[PDB]
Amino acid sequence: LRLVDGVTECSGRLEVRFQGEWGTICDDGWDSYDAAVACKQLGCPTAVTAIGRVNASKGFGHIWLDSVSCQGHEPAIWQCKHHEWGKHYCNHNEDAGVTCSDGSDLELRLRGGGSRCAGTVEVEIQRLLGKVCDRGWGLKEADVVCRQLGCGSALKTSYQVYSKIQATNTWLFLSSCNGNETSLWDCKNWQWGGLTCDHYEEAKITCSAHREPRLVGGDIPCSGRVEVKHGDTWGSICDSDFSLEAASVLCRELQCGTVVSILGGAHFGEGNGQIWAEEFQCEGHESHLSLCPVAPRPEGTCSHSRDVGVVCSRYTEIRLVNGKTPCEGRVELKTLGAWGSLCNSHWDIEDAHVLCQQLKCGVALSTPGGARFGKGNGQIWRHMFHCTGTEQHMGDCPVTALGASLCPSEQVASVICSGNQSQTQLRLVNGGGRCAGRVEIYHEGSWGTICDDSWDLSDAHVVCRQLGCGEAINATGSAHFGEGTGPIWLDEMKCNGKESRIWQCHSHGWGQQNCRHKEDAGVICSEFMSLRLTSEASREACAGRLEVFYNGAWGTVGKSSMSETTVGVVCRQLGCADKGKINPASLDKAMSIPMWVDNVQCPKGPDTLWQCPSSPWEKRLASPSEETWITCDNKIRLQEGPTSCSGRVEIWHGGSWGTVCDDSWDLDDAQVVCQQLGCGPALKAFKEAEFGQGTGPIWLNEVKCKGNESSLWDCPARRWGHSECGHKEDAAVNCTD
Amino acid sequence: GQLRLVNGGGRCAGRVEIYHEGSWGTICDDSWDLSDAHVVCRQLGCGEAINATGSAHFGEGTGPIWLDEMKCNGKESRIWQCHSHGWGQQNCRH
Ligand SMILES: *[C@@H]1O[C@H](CO)[C@@H](O[C@@H]2O[C@H](CO)[C@@H](O[C@@H]3O[C@H](CO)[C@@H](O)[C@H](O)[C@@H]3O)[C@H](O)[C@H]2NC(C)=O)[C@H](O)[C@H]1NC(C)=O
Ligand SMILES: *[C@@H]1O[C@H](CO)[C@@H](O[C@@H]2O[C@H](CO)[C@@H](O)[C@H](O)[C@H]2NC(C)=O)[C@H](O)[C@H]1NC(C)=O
Ligand SMILES: *[C@@H]1O[C@H](CO)[C@@H](O[C@@H]2O[C@H](CO)[C@@H](O)[C@H](O)[C@H]2NC(C)=O)[C@H](O)[C@H]1NC(C)=O
Ligand SMILES: *[C@@H]1O[C@H](CO)[C@@H](O)[C@H](O)[C@H]1NC(C)=O
Ligand SMILES: [Ca+2]
Ligand SMILES: [Ca+2]
Ligand SMILES: [Ca+2]
Ligand SMILES: [Ca+2]
Ligand SMILES: [Ca+2]
Ligand SMILES: [Ca+2]
Ligand SMILES: [Ca+2]
Ligand SMILES: [Ca+2]
Repeated sequence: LRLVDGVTECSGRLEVRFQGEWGTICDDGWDSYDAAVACKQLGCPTAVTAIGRVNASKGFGHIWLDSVSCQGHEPAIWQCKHHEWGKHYCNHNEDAGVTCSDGSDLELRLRGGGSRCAGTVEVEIQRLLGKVCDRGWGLKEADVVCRQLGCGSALKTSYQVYSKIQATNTWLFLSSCNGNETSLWDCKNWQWGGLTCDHYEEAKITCSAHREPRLVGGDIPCSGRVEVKHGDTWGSICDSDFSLEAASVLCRELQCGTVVSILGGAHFGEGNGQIWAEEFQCEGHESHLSLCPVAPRPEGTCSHSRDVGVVCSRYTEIRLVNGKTPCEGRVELKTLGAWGSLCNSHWDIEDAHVLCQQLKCGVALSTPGGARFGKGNGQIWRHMFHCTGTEQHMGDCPVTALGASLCPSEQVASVICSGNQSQTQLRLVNGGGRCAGRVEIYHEGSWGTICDDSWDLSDAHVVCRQLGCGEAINATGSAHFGEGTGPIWLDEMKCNGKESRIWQCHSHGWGQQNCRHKEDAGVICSEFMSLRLTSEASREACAGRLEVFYNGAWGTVGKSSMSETTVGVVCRQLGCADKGKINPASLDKAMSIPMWVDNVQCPKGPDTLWQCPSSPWEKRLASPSEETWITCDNKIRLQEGPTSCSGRVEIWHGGSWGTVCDDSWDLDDAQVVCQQLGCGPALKAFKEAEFGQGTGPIWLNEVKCKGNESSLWDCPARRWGHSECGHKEDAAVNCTD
Repeated sequence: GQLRLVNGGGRCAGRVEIYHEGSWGTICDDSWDLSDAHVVCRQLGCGEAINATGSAHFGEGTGPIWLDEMKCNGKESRIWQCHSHGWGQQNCRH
C-alpha cells in the first residue's frame, strides 16, 4: 500500500500492489473506516482520517480494487471484504485517496466578509488551500462551522463583499452533519479533494457575532448607549449612522420590544474606544443586526459626544424574590429607584401567566393571597397590569398607576408556576385608548361585533366589568368608532347589568342577527383617560392648562412636586416636544372644573402619564394657584450654528429628534422656520449638511412651504415620517438675529 | 472597461455610466467637481469640461452605483485611475 501525488507522506492517492504491479482503488464504497484502516496500516498518525485524493492527478493502468468495506477492525486493507480483482468498471476519474492527520494541523476560516464570522468558508488542511461545496450546504452545518470558530448560531448563507477572495482548485465535500458536534472535522464521511464542484457554488456563511449589539449605561433595563461588536472588538455608534428601523432591529434582537426613542449626544454618558463608520440600511423586518446591509466609510468618524443611545418599551423590572423555588414567591418590582411589592387588588391569573412566561418557566397555577409568602419590605406599589395572557413579557401588557387606590394593610401579590417550560374574548378598538371603542368578540376563531339594537348602559356595564375598566359612561352605537369587518355575532342583548361576561345575556343566539356593519356597537368606560392642554386660542394647544379625563369628566392635575421628567412625559404624550416648563397661571379666563389628581411622579421609562404613580383620584375644588400650567419647548430647533437662531434644522416627532432632508429646501421654508422661532427674515437656506450631519431619523422631506405658513406642519409635504434620504443632506438655515 | 454618456442630447453630454462587473453603473455626485468632469471629457475626446452636474440632471439611472467620492486631480487619463472608495462602495441613491 502506498500514497502518491499528495501534499505530504500522509495524504494522496492510494495504491495497492498485486502480482508485481501497482494499481488504483475506486472511491465508490470508500468510507471513513476504510481511510482509517489505510492510515493505521501505514506508519502515519491516525487521529483524523479523511477521504479523497489531494491535488493528485488521474490514475494510470488497471484499477485493482473496488467497493471495499473494512468496518475499522481489520488491521490491513486486503483482510476486508472486497470484490473481484481487476474486474470493475470505474474510469480513471474516480480514483480513491486518503488524508491522515494528527488533528492539530486542520484549520478553517471565513474570508471575504466584514469580520471573523462572515464570509466564504476557506479550509486549510496540511498547508493546502480549499473551499467547501454548496452541495448539501445548509444552516444545520453552518451552525457547527460557526460553533467551532467561537461565534453564535448561523443566520444566513451569504455575506457582504468587503474584500475579494483568491481562486483555489481543491474542494471539500461535506455529508450531513448531526448539528451538535463541536467541530466540522467531527462530521461523518467528509471528502477532501477528488470530485469537482461543477454546477455548484462556494460555501458562504454569516453568523450572530458579526454585528452583535449591546446597551450599556442606563438606569432602567432596556435603555442605554448603543455598542456593537465586530466579532471581537466593541465600539460605539454615531447618532448620524443609526436609524429608527435599525433601532427597531436592535431592540428586537435584545428582547426589549418596540423602540420608544433614539437619543443623540451622549445622553447615557460618553464612551471610550472605537467609533464605527458603518451606516446601517435596515429595512426594519430583520431579526439580527448582522443580517442588515451596511455602508462603511474609510474616512473619519464623529466625536464621542455623538454616541447614539436607545430607550425601548420593556422597562419593567419585575422578579420573584422569596420562595422555596426560583419560580414561585412574592412579586416585586422597582420604580422611582426603589423596590416594592405589588398590589393584589387587581392582580389575576392571566397576569401570573405573563410573569412566569417572562421568567421562562411554565405557567401559573394559583395566586396565593395575604402574607402566605412574606410581607412587603415597606411601601407597596399600586401598579395594575391588564395582561391578556398571550404576551411573553410584562412590559407588553397595558399598565396603569395614575390615581390607583391605596392598598389595604397586607394585600400583597404572589405567584406560583410550574417548571415545564414547554407548557403553552372582548377587545375595544379605534377608541383612542384601551377602555373605549368599538366592541369586538372572538368566538369562532374570528373577531366579530355586536348590534346596537337594545344596546344600552346595562350591557356596557358587563362589557366594562369583564375587561377590567370599571363602569360604563357611554354605550354608543351607529358605528361611532368606525365600521367593523367580520361576523355580526350578537343581537338583542338583554343583560341585567350584574352579569360577569357578555355571553351570559339573553341574546338571540350566535349569528342570529339582522344588522349591517353600520350598526356596530361600542362603549366608553370609566377608566378611559385623555390628556389635554387648554388655552383660549385653541382647546388642544401646545401651551396652557393641563387637564385629565376620567370617570366621564374633565379635571385638573395638581402641581405639587411636579418634576422635569413628568412635564417631559406630558409634552411627549401630547406630541409637542421632549420637555416643557411650568408657568404661573394665566389671567385670560379660567373655567371652574375641579381637580382630579395630584402628586404625579414619573420614572424614566414610560412615555405616557397613565403609567406614572400618583395619589388616588379625588375630586376637590382648589384655588387657581394650585393649577398646573405647562408650556412645551419648541418643536423645531437649530443646532451647531454660530448664533442662537442659525444652524441645522431639527424636528421632534414620534418620541425622537430628527432632521429635514434638503431635496426641495429653499428660502420660502427658511422664512417659515425663522418666523416660527421668532427670528427675523430668513437670509439663506443651505443644503448638503453645511453645519454637520444630524441625529435620529429623517422626519421630513420635500417640504412645500409657500412662505407665509405659521409652522412647518401647516406646510404641505409629500413625505412625513419616512424619507429616501441620508444624513449627508440635512437642511440648515441662516436668519437675521 | 467602457465609459458612456446617456440622455444628454449628444455624445459629449449627459449622465456618466461605467461598464464594470458585467453591467453599466453610475457615479455619485458627492464631491463631483469640474476636475472629474474634465477627466471624463478627456477620456471621451470631447475636450475640456464646462459643466459638472449632479442631482440626476439628465434623469435617474438604473443599475448599481459603482464609485462614490471621486477626487480626480484633473490630469488623469482614465477615470478609474482616480482615487475613490472602490467598486460598489457607496451610500447614494439614484
Ligand atoms: C498536488 O500537490 C502536491 C503538494 O504540493 C504537489 O507536490 C509538490 O509538487 C511540487 C511541484 O510543483 C514539488 O516542488 C519541487 O520540490 C523539490 C524539492 O526538492 C524541488 O527540487 C523542486 O524545485 C520543486 O520545488 C514539491 O516537492 C511537491 N511536494 C511538496 C511536498 O510540495 C503535487 O505535485 C501536486 N500534483 C499532483 C499530481 O499530486
Ligand atoms: C356620552 O354621554 C354624555 C352624557 O353622559 C354626553 O355628553 C353630552 O353631550 C351632548 C351632545 O351630544 C351635550 O349637549 C351635553 O351637554 C353633554 N352632557 C350631558 C350631561 O348631557 C356625551 O356626548 C356622550 N358621548 C358620546 C361619544 O356619545
Ligand atoms: C453650466 O454652468 C454655467 C456657468 O459656467 C451656467 O450658466 C449660468 O447659469 C446661471 C444660472 O441660471 C445664470 O445666472 C448665468 O448667467 C449663467 N452664465 C454664466 C456665465 O454664469 C449654466 O446654467 C450651467 N448649466 C447647467 C445645466 O448646470
Ligand atoms: C449668516 O448671514 C449673515 C448675513 O449675511 C452673515 O454675516 C453670517 O456670517 C452668516 N452665517 C453663517 C454661519 O454663514
Ligand atoms: Ca340599529
Ligand atoms: Ca339591553
Ligand atoms: Ca335585531
Ligand atoms: Ca439631496
Ligand atoms: Ca421648499
Ligand atoms: Ca450628494
Ligand atoms: Ca472630486
Ligand atoms: Ca458618500
